[PDB]
Amino acid sequence: SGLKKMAQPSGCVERCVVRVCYGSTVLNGVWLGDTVTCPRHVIAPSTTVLIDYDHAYSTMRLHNFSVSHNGVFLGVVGVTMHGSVLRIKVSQSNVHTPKHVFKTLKPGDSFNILACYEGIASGVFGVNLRTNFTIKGSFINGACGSPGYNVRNDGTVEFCYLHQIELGSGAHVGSDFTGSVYGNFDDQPSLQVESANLMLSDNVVAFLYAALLNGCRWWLCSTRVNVDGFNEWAMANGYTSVSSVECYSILAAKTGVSVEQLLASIQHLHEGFGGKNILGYSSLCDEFTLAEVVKQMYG
Amino acid sequence: SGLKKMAQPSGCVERCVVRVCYGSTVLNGVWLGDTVTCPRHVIAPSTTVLIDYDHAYSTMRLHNFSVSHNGVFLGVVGVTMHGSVLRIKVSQSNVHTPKHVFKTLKPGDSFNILACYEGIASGVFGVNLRTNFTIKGSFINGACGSPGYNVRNDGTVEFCYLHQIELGSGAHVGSDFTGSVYGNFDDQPSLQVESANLMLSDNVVAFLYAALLNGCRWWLCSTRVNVDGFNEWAMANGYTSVSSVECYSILAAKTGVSVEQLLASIQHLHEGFGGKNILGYSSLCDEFTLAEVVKQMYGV
Amino acid sequence: SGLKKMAQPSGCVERCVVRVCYGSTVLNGVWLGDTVTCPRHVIAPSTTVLIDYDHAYSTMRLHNFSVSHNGVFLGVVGVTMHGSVLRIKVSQSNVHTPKHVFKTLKPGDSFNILACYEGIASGVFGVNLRTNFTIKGSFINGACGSPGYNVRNDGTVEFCYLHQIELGSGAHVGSDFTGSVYGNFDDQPSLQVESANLMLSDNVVAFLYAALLNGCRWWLCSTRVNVDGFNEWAMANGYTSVSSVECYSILAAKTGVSVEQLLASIQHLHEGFGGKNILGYSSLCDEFTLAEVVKQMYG
Amino acid sequence: SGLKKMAQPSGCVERCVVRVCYGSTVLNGVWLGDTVTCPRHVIAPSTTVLIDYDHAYSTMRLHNFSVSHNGVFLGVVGVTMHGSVLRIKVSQSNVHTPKHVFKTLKPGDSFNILACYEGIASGVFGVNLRTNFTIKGSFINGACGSPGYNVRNDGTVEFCYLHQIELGSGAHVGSDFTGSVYGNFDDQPSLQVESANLMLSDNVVAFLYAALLNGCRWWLCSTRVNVDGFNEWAMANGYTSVSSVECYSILAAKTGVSVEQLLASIQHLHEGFGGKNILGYSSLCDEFTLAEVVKQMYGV
Amino acid sequence: SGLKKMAQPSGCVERCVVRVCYGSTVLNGVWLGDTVTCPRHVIAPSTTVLIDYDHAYSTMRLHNFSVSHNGVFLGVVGVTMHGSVLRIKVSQSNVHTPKHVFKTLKPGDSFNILACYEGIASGVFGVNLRTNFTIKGSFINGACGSPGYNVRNDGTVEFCYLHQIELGSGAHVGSDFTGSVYGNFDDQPSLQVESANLMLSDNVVAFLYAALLNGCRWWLCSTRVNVDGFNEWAMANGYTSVSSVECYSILAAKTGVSVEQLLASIQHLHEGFGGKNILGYSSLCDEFTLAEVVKQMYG
Amino acid sequence: SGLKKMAQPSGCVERCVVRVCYGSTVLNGVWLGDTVTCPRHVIAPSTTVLIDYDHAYSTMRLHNFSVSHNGVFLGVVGVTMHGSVLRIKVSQSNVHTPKHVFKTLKPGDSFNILACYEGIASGVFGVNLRTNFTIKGSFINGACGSPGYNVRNDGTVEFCYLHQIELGSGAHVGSDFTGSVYGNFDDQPSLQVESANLMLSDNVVAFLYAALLNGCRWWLCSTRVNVDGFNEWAMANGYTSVSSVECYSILAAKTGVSVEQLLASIQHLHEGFGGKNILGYSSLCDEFTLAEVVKQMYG
Ligand SMILES: *[C@](O)(C(=O)NCc1ccccc1)[C@H](C[C@@H]1CCNC1=O)NC(=O)OC(C)(C)C
Ligand SMILES: *[C@](O)(C(=O)NCc1ccccc1)[C@H](C[C@@H]1CCNC1=O)NC(=O)OC(C)(C)C
Ligand SMILES: *[C@](O)(C(=O)NCc1ccccc1)[C@H](C[C@@H]1CCNC1=O)NC(=O)OC(C)(C)C
Ligand SMILES: *[C@](O)(C(=O)NCc1ccccc1)[C@H](C[C@@H]1CCNC1=O)NC(=O)OC(C)(C)C
Ligand SMILES: *[C@](O)(C(=O)NCc1ccccc1)[C@H](C[C@@H]1CCNC1=O)NC(=O)OC(C)(C)C
Ligand SMILES: *[C@](O)(C(=O)NCc1ccccc1)[C@H](C[C@@H]1CCNC1=O)NC(=O)OC(C)(C)C
Repeated sequence: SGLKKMAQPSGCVERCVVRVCYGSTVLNGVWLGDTVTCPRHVIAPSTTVLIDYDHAYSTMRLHNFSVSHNGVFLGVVGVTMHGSVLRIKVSQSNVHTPKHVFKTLKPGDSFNILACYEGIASGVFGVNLRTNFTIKGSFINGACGSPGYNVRNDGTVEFCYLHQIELGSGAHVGSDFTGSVYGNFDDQPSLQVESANLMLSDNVVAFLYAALLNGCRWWLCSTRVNVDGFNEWAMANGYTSVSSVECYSILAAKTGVSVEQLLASIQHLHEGFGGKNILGYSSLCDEFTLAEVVKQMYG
Repeated sequence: SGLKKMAQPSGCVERCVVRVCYGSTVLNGVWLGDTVTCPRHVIAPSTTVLIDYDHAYSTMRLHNFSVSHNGVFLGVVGVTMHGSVLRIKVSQSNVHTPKHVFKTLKPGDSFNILACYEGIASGVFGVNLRTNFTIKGSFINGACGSPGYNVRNDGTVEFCYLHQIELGSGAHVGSDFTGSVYGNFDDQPSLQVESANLMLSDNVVAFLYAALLNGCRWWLCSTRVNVDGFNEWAMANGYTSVSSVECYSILAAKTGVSVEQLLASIQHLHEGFGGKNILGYSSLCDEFTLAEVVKQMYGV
Repeated sequence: SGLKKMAQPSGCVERCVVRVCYGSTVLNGVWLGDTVTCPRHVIAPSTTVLIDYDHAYSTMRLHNFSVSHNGVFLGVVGVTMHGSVLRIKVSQSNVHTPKHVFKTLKPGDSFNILACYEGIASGVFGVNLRTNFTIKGSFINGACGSPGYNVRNDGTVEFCYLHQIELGSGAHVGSDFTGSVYGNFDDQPSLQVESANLMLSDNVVAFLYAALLNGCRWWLCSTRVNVDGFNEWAMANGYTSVSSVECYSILAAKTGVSVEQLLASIQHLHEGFGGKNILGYSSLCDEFTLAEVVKQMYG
Repeated sequence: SGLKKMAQPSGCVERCVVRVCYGSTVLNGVWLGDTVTCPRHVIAPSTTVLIDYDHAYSTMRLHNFSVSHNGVFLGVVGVTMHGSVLRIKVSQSNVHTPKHVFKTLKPGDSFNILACYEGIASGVFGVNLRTNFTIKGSFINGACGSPGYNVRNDGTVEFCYLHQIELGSGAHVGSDFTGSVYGNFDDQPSLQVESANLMLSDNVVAFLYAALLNGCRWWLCSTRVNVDGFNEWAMANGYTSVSSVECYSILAAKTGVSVEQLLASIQHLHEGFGGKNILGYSSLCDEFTLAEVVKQMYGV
Repeated sequence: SGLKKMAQPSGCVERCVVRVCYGSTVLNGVWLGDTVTCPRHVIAPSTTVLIDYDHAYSTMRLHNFSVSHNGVFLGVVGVTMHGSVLRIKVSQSNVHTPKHVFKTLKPGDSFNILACYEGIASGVFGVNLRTNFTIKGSFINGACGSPGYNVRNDGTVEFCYLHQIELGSGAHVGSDFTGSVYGNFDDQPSLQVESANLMLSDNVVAFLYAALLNGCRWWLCSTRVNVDGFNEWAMANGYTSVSSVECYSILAAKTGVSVEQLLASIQHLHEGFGGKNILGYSSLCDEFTLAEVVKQMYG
Repeated sequence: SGLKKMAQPSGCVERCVVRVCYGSTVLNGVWLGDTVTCPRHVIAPSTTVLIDYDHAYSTMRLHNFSVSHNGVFLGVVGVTMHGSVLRIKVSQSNVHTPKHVFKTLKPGDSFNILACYEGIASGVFGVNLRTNFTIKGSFINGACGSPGYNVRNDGTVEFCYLHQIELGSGAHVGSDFTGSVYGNFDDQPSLQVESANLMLSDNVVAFLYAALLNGCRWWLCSTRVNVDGFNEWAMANGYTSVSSVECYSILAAKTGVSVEQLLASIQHLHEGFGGKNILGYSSLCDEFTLAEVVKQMYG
């Protein structure tokens, strides 16, 4: 038993992480086959003033790149630019390239971040793409290029994020591997401001089912609210809508509690726990998806 | 910026994980050199009734073991018993053995757990050894033998935990690699009970410093309390003592806030946050050590 | 066990109730010694238009009064006017006059109303003087003059109310037996408007102690709030201040719960019960005083 | 205007209350003519273990009774036992005996309780006989024998209840004056259990009419449900059936709202009031009968 | 020290008991999630004549059910029939539902009965399922539906019995939660007769070990008998076979007495104690399992 | 039918048990309101040598206590000493505190023990206080502080025992909640020895009535002995006196057998059963009170 926000194992991805240097700027990239993807601001002349990327790419020279994996140098043969990333073609193919795919995340998807500095993984953690297209991570100077990923049941890695920016709020933004920045933020120093985050209602429901199944039941109200009424309340109170109730049928059956009862319980619990807790959390938790709760409780 | 509970990368440890089967019991072990360490209850005839380990070891037959790494079988040469673990000698040396050490944790030490099932890592997360010698993890049937570890700045892996049991409370207990069970729990089905979980005051201080440095400062009260007064309060309110204030001198200097101000702020915040939060946490957080906060805020 | 809003027994007061008629207006009065007290608007010429009481009293004639007790006529000898009541001197002294006193209620005092029509008691109920100097009763045309009372432990009746008016809101106002109208309302048809009622915090505390002592404990929060903080919250949320915590020391000792914990629990519970109940009440109850809870639980 | 749960005046009944003592057991009785009715467990040797009433009556001695009214002793002449009560014949006839009748209540009937201790009335309150033959009163040790009553329009007192016990739930049970216990509970210490308390739908309808007539109308939905559909819903949701709609014709006419609209409104309101209230009640109220609402709104 | 037949604590089960009424028949049921399990004879038209259950279920009407807990209504949505039980789907989910599973007992398993009347727990005691598929309990009219259970170390309740009948011998029979009656007895008034009970030899061995460990050793013979010989004797003398001697290894080691010596001692003690006793018992005791003895001596 | 030694259900008590640690000594305590009662030997420096309790209490330091429930901290505010118990005033009030009272048992009273270890209930069983002020329980190291209790019909818990010691005989002694040790034993390691137990004659009579009512009548003699004669015999043969015959009136009436016949039957049965049994017991049983037999036969 227990519920803990965890990352999927990082080995297959650590083998793809490299150090990318242009001039005196250092950040990370990801080496899959004979291509290294990294953020394009590695060739920026400054990163404090507004950047003409067209100019920086046109005047870029290959002899200024140095790309290495655990100190072993890779030979750069060429570079193309795709939105906010570079694809650096190199001589050597990564023999530890895992079976993989590129995937673009949607709000509410969970994934894993491998935080890297100078080409070396430092830390690994699970996170959710928020409704405002940011994440709440922990990154300092040098982290750009840290990858995000999921690993499917068949062993296939979905590469889905590369760290790009920290907004003024402290919230974090990346791009996918096509170079689209999540939420169309700009990979520029700017005064951009994210929308206010919405609590992910589907996760909050999953979490309350997990609480029931771990014998924590004090918070359960005996009121019912239907989907359309919860969704109206949600808009007013900083919560997403809830997805089809059929998703939860296995857990509804195992607990004998319907989604509608949990929705009403959320409405009440939003006002405060009154000093009590739920699986140790002193307020509602949207950190875990349905899939994560099910995987952690049952495999 | 930001503060997030992370694990150290798991690759060097995933290469040491194996599936250990005895009879029809399956769990995990850790393959370093030509030795696989695993929990000794893999040879128990039943995990429901009290176990005679002497009898289980005396009647043990090697031909009942099967040990594999990513489906490749390993040849079992012999087995010794050390407290709550077995050391299974095998023919093949793990060529991916990292440079390593065995280390025994102390309350308040942070470490990483690689949760495993059937010899295959499933997830990885950071955790703290609590005052009562347990951790709060997430483990289900099959997790026994999941390792815990730290990686030093030089690349050296400290192997420090092997998962052994879940207490009736839900709290988790392991052994070190010498087979000592943390907190002297028993690797037996029983009704054994942990002592009280105390909030780790050193971590709470670290965390509030992290909050200040991420511009979260609403909670800061303008009272001071000294160490000895906080420590007396702590005993009565479910908190450890705090270690010498000069530990925090770098962060005191960078924020302009003294530990004594934070201690007072803890006393206030103990009563509840009201509606508000600190780095998203709706109550005080003892999940981060000083070292972790420093590493996440500044590096090295 | 149980907690029920009750009245003190009405016999000693029913023996003092009389029918007072002037002209064609009938209402009730209270016969103590050789005096009957009743509301002065019994001599009003209309009660729909504004009343000159000075004129109505000056032109009043004794031969227009008829005063009776269970159909037995009383001889009227004279009438004086004191604020909003008349004191009608009669020949016969009420031989069933109980030992009594006049007392003026303060907000938060509980008392009993004997609702009367044509000199005859119809109903009896307990009520509280609210912070806005009204009560919430049930009275129709004819009820004026219904008395309110308390009975002390020694058998002494405190006469403390005589029904006078229903405000536009439906809230009820009376006078004491000196003729002062509670809250200085006017005994006239008017557009007067009471202040908004404050929930009586002292009673809410008493009630939660009663809930603890009847084994109802689900609502108890493990937060504490001190007096001064509760009092600030109260002002903002429609509640009185709380009186000295020492009042509750017996019940604090018997339950092991301090007032401060109950104050915090009130703050939480104000937001809604979430479909649960406390001694059958689906929201906080200020209907019972400390004295009433103690008397009903222990004698 | 307004609606408040009231008792009928208690004077004519207070004059019939007496203190009944047998041995060292004290409770209340009711003195009508030359007979005092009281609960038969006054002669029980112990209220802790199962009671042999046959034995207690056979070994009873008259000289152990003492009966008084406001401290004036009454002479005990004899005692018979009728179900769960005694009829104690006394020398003096109660000169304040009101004109009266004995009546047995049915579920849903309202009545009044005069709570008494040691022969002295302490409080008075209105109450309803529930579907499970209990009431919710407030009684402590010494209340047994407290009477319940109604007073007809002609002045005739119906004596209908004598308090006998508190069940483990806290619910209260009495007998009528013939000694039948309501709901056939036993006047024995036991673990006996009431059936489910059902909301009295007729009263709930009355109450909503009262709300409309006091200008409280926010809750009124513009759906209709007929009797047979409401009655099916009721069974599933903890409500009685509703009696024929024409009972409410006067109030339907005065408000312009039909019963069917109220039935639908009940179905909606069952789900919760939200923040709001109805005549101050934060949930549906079945405390008032049709007759009570009519009497409080219009008289006679 | 000492040895006493105990029950596992009953709190987690107590709050799952409810009162189930059909017509004028009242018994108990068990409320887990939004389902109440109870014996199907609650819908029997008469407990004196043979019952056509198929007919009684087909003609059953929902409006005849009344389900409550301590006077609180619980609404019936539907009913299915599974062997000798009904599953009553109900409106509210039991908020005190423990983590649980259903398990079917085997002869020799110990468990706990929570004896209940009208939905209320009265008593709790440990008991063994006998070789003849009965138990020896204490149940009177109203006990039907009393549950039996075990509690695992993690707090998980195994629900394993529901009381169904008393045979003409006074022996007691229940079903599991699937509706299978233990021993295929019939949930009908009948003249069915259980096989003769066999003494549980494994428990008798455990009991003698407990006696040794409590310093009671007067009975110990210097005979040895092996498993195969004891098992042959057992058949002839009203005893089960004995399990492997290895089961007893901890206790054999701690006492220095082998199973084989205890088996012989059973054969001798079978003939009578000669007025002496063992832990106060005047004849051999099969009430305690090995697990119980081990838990009580070492825990 | 049947007769089985039962415990009253343990839920209301279970949630009052806590783990109390001083130094390295761990035992149980009972948490009611904001007070934890536990045996004072938790502060003993050594359980092998004579203990100066006055000194141990005077030198006791609060910082050495650690009080928890299932790992949840509970803070110590202060400690007083009352006979053989400590009253530990604590920071939190037990929200699961039942309605309760303290009661001191008399010899022959039945009650329930909730056997506990490290703050956790393990077992529950019914037991009698013997004439020698001991009980025969089953307790090992760690059981100290296990509570004993009775539950009245209204749900009110009578707390009446706290486990303190095991005598050299194996017999068990506790204190009440005031700190008086039953029988004035000492809460010290010692060579104290209980008086010889007297068979509880009142219970033996109850037991024979239960046997009659379960159709077991082979033992019934056609001798009568009156109270005074039985009482004289009892003194000589290890039995208490018997109470008034009137106590048994219900059961005398239902069986048609008088107490006097049972008293004689006890005198005969004292000599041995001759290989027969009564409700399965091979000798006379004083385990059940009259109240228990009546509850189990009629309820
Ligand atoms: C990022 O570009 C980065 O990590 N760059 C390498 C680097 C090396 C030394 C010193 C500074 C930067 C950077 C990461 C941010 C900064 C702090 N936390 C973060 O997540 N992004 C960045 O600078 O964004 C723009 C678009 C302004 C270049
Ligand atoms: C542990 O031994 C384990 O994971 N065993 C393998 C297994 C496989 C299938 C079914 C059951 C067990 C176990 C881990 C627990 C279970 C729930 N969460 C955990 O952390 N511990 C365990 O069984 O230990 C003792 C000492 C009781 C054998
Ligand atoms: C009140 O004066 C009263 O009861 N008067 C006698 C009466 C007889 C017949 C018809 C009307 C009145 C009256 C009571 C009010 C009205 C309804 N509910 C009440 O509480 N008060 C009253 O009229 O107030 C003023 C000051 C306007 C006279
Ligand atoms: C009731 O008999 C009673 O009031 N008895 C007098 C008394 C005096 C002192 C101490 C105890 C009892 C009693 C009333 C109950 C108690 C709590 N609330 C009530 O309504 N009922 C009662 O005892 O009935 C039986 C049948 C058990 C004797
Ligand atoms: C069981 O049906 C029961 O408890 N029923 C409630 C009941 C009892 C009497 C009259 C109406 C309703 C009952 C339990 C038995 C009775 C005596 N001791 C027991 O264990 N079962 C029962 O009578 O069995 C059949 C199958 C015949 C209905
Ligand atoms: C009781 O003190 C106890 O349970 N203590 C916890 C403990 C046990 C052993 C070592 C350290 C701490 C104990 C209960 C006895 C022991 C065996 N069976 C029992 O009932 N009491 C005890 O040992 O008594 C004295 C008064 C000598 C301390």
